[PDB]
Amino acid sequence: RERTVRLQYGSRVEAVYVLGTYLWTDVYSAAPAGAQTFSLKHSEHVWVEVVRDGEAEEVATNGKQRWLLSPSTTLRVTMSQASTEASSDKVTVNYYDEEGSIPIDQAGLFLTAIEISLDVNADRDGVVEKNNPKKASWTWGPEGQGAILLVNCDRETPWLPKEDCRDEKVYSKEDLKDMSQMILRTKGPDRLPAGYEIVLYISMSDSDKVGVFYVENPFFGQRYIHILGRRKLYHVVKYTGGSAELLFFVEGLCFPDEGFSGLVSIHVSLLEYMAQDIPLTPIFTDTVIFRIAPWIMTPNILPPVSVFVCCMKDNYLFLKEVKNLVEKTNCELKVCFDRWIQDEIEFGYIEAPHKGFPVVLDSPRPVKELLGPDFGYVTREPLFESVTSLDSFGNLEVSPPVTVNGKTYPLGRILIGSSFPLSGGRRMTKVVRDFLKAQQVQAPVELYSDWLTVGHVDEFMSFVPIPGTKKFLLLMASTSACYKLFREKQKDGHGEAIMFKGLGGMSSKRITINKILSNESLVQENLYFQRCLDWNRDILKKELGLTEQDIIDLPALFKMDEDHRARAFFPNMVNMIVLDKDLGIPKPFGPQVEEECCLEMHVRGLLEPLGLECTFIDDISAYHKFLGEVHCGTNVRRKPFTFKWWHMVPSRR
Amino acid sequence: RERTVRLQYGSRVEAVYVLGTYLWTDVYSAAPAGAQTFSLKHSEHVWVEVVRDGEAEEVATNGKQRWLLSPSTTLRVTMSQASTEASSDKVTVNYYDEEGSIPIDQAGLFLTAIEISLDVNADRDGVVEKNNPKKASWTWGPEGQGAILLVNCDRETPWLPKEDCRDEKVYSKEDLKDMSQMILRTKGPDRLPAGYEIVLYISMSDSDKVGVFYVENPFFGQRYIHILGRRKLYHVVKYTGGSAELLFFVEGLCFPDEGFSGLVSIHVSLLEYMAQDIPLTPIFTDTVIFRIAPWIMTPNILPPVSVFVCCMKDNYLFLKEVKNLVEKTNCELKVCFDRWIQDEIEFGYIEAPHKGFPVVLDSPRPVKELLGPDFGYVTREPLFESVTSLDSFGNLEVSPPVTVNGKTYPLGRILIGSSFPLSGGRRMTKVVRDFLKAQQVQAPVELYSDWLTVGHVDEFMSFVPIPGTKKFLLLMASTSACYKLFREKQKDGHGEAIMFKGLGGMSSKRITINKILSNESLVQENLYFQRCLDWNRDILKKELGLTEQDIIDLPALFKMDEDHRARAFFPNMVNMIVLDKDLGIPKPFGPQVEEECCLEMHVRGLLEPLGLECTFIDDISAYHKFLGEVHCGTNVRRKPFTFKWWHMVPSRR
Ligand SMILES: [Ca+2]
Ligand SMILES: [Ca+2]
Ligand SMILES: [Ca+2]
Ligand SMILES: [Ca+2]
Ligand SMILES: [Ca+2]
Ligand SMILES: [Ca+2]
Ligand SMILES: [Ca+2]
Ligand SMILES: [Ca+2]
Ligand SMILES: [Ca+2]
Ligand SMILES: [Ca+2]
Repeated sequence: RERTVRLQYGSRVEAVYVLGTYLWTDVYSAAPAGAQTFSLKHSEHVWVEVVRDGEAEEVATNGKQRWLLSPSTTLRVTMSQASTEASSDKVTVNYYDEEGSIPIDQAGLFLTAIEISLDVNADRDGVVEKNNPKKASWTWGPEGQGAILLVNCDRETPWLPKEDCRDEKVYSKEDLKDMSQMILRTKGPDRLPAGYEIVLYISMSDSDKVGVFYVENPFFGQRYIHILGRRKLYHVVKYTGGSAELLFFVEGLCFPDEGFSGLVSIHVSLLEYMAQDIPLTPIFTDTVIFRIAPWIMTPNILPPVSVFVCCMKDNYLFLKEVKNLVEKTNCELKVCFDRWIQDEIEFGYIEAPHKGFPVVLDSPRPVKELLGPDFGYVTREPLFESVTSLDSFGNLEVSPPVTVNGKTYPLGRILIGSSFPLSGGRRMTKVVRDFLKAQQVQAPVELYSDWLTVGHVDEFMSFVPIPGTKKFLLLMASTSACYKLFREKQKDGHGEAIMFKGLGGMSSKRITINKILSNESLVQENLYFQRCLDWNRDILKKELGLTEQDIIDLPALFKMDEDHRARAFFPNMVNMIVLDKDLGIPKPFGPQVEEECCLEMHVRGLLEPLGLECTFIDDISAYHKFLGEVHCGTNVRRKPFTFKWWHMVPSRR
Repeated sequence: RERTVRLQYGSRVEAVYVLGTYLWTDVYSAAPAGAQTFSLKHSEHVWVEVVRDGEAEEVATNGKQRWLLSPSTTLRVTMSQASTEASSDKVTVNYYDEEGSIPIDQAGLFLTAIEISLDVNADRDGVVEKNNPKKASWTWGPEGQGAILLVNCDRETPWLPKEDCRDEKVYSKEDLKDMSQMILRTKGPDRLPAGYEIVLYISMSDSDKVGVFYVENPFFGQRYIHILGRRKLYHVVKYTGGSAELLFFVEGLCFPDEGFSGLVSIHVSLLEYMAQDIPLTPIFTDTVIFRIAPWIMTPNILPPVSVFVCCMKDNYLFLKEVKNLVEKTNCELKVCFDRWIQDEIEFGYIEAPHKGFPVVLDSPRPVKELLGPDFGYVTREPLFESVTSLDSFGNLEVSPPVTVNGKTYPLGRILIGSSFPLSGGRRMTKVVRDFLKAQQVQAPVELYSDWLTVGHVDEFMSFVPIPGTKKFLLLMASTSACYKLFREKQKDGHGEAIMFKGLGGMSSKRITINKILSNESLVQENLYFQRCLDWNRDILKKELGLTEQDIIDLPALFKMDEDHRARAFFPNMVNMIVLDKDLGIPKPFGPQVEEECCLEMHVRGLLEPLGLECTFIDDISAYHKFLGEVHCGTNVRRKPFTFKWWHMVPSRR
């Protein structure tokens, strides 16, 4: 960076020189009228070139050399080391007229060199390198560069209800571990010359996206000063001489969203005092950029950590069977004593090179009771648009990593259910959709859920890993598979086999395979629902790059309501608890053949050959009947992907 | 694209097949209970594969071959040509049980194949190619692809005041020439099968960004039907059999802006009727994308077309000298009988492969009187923020094409004046700044103008081409050059030479070189203004990739007001009319030495050796005095860049 500093006619110029720049210096304007030639002297640590019409020539500390005065003959002035108290750094120019070799005038430039660098960890290793030349840019990918910031959305101490970033204060040094480091490094003499100050600042726009703290250690203990952030746009830095560092800690306050890309900037400037009533002149400015880390969902293929379960205290079979299942694994079971754990919350995570933690997304209106140390919270509330069943998080899921026609999605793709574009049907609120899209690294896909009364993708589809491989299966509800199976059992002499055996509230109904197969309107409804499933099958195959070999169909059956929307006839087996090879599967209560449920045996026959272990879990017996509704919920918290989100290269927006 | 179509148990399935897709067909669900094997027949133009667990085998039209019935044994069905009236396209499956070789049941699939393609000119040659595989994407650069749309902002007929895009109507066939073509191409039999329709549609969001028209030729003359746009989100297409094309014309309604990237989409779907009260199922969907062309500024290096001039009818010297200047060139002179032509308007342009026209940007509040055929209009009005002098377009300029540290800016970079970040000073309104940034291809740079009372970049800087080369110069106002010159003339014995000779309203002042040089406070003010100029010099060198060899300094002088802001002491020569080698330069009225203005002679000495021809133009004599204000204005309308904006690759936003 070249900077203009002119000698001044009949006076001496004093200037601060910032290392990493160089000066071009006009000596002509300061020459007396009628002066012919000039010479120069300079000190040891100042390098001086005389530049004539672009041609540069190095000059000694004291020579006698003279050059013709011309507007096109100038100096280039460079310094490679900061000034100390022992320094006198200067360039002096002598002027001469045509008569005589004694100078008729002198103009000079007295310099104080300092180093100023605002440094961050741009190379993403967790340590703050000195002046990364890429620190002012942010690039995606394995070779990409630039610093990363976490939204500090967890809560360090329980005393306050709100997340850490909702205020301007830091109470606890544990909070600093969530924050990115930024160091202002300087080198120079005991003080800045008269008329200069160093100032850190941010734009008004970024002031609700960040906060920046400095740690002081006064007499009675450590304290945390908020120097940039909400309603503080600048901070005058206290300068210390010699080689010095000021350590700052930076927190993000906001996730990327509609209208906010996630990028924020922080600046430091050296300012020069001109006079009262006149603005200070930025002499030098250094900038760093941060990208705020996106919220990321976890697919069923990722290792389970904790199984969260909600049910009534007296549903004993459910609790017993869920505990049994989890005991086969290394997971924690967490129980709360009705679908809210599935519908109101989605467990995501955030990650930066220095730290990461799980973060809950809260569905639009006691889930804020999950907020705690290294467990974060985020929510979006529609300001205008009304919430529908499609805003519930049974309608929010995510695929395993996929490659679709050469395009890699290393974090998978978010899936949310919707209605056809021209249908006038339900759709998840724009505010939530906009939020998921803005995270960018999960590239969301809309499926068709609005044929279902509740309207959730988890009613019809799920993913499971294939044990001992890197692969996975798509599981789809299928009415055609159910009808095929029941027609086979009927042919085999089982048509009088009864559904829902043991649910006392259903006994008067006596539902049999025969009764199901002879219900003509139910057949037509389910043919239509199969068309709805197949439409989804096609979009999943297209957008996930799946073939028929990647899909397994589980028998399912639905009843139609007055809106021509589907609800489960028997419990939907596809929405299941997936812990690696072990699957909690809702107990279907299907027709008994030889004292085994034919739906259970059929499902085992599909899954077991692949090394999957099935446990059927009964949530409905405590209610004595099944009306299409589920009274329990589970949500599995999983380990984050090994792949770092910042190594992705998302498509241009 | 693979699509799911199942045979139906005990019934025949009729389906439309869209060319470019293929069907995967379940034959198992339709088999009677207890059936063992199946065989198949198919017609001539239907290709059928039996796929067993992923392994595909082609099958004859009539063979006797039988396969085991399995859920994993399916059909793949493909057609390569559209159905005609002579077609019977079908696949029939026979089922058999273990006893006997006579079929016990039959299921079949009757197909009608059609071609549906929504086509645009994605390869940007002006003609609409058939089904460009990249038509649904938009990519920048020489190898980039996707269709381009103009904002149709001009006005075809004078009868209505507003721009063409402000309504839903097309009056004149000339209007269609501004529009991009889109063709829906189809092939098929006399009619679509029962229950199907084809529909064009757009999102609610895009509905204020586009309009789409169809030309009908009824009995009494050509008419224009608006089929998509404001308050019309879909249009049911009238289907014609055989090979058919429907030609549509697409207009943009809005420039890229804050919150609108410029990309819009149009879809066509084949929809299937299910039953009353149930939404129609999209069977097939095809999409095209358009990018709306940005508004682009023209730098002084581009060929002049028309010189627009505003002044009073009696300023005779001005008109005479401007006419003289323009007569040296091929330009039109257009005169309107006070700075509004410079301050209220900026002449830009828009371009698409099929057409381009100039477009005026109107500064925030009779410039709408420029609206006409192939002369467009656009404006931005702050909803809240107050307008200041910095919103005037003397504060809006653009550089010649530059390369800055390996990064090419083939259209140049927009330059607008501002104040220092921490100053609390004036800044151009956000709405206009956001608009310029959103055009993206001119990558705007803010300079420091707020040290000037009026606050415009054109007060201190301009660009000129260097004749006979591809290069250009930056011209900067310089107070140091003026002081050097005056001090030389004083030494030469000219100190009593007077400014403003011949302006009768200034005669009582008797301003001399001596009087100027001995005014101590004026010297200090101008040293400070030179620091303001030099700060700008440094930013221009950095952001335009310029060296000292690219810059010429023109003598200038300012007076300071109560706000510590500068106004011209004598007319600012840097703001000049540039027509290639010929320069209209405001007459400075400087000190006369040997009956020539020493400022004029000095400027000629700088410019003339480069092949530039200087004409000094006097706008102030008609006013008898100079107070720092200019009473005339000029704006030059230029030819667009040869480089196509779509060949640029702007940085990721
Ligand atoms: Ca590092
Ligand atoms: Ca806090
Ligand atoms: Ca925290
Ligand atoms: Ca924490
Ligand atoms: Ca979910
Ligand atoms: Ca073309
Ligand atoms: Ca119109
Ligand atoms: Ca038009
Ligand atoms: Ca036109
Ligand atoms: Ca302008």
